[PDB]
Amino acid sequence: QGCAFEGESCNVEFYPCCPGLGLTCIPGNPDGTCYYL
Repeated sequence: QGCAFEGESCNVEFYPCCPGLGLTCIPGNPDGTCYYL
């Protein structure tokens, strides 16, 4: 649990972006968009 794709809205409190790939939720608080680093 806690895997979001690019362009999707993820929360940095329980359901963050997808790890291992390199995504980042912007702003993320409470939730942001998962962008590739």
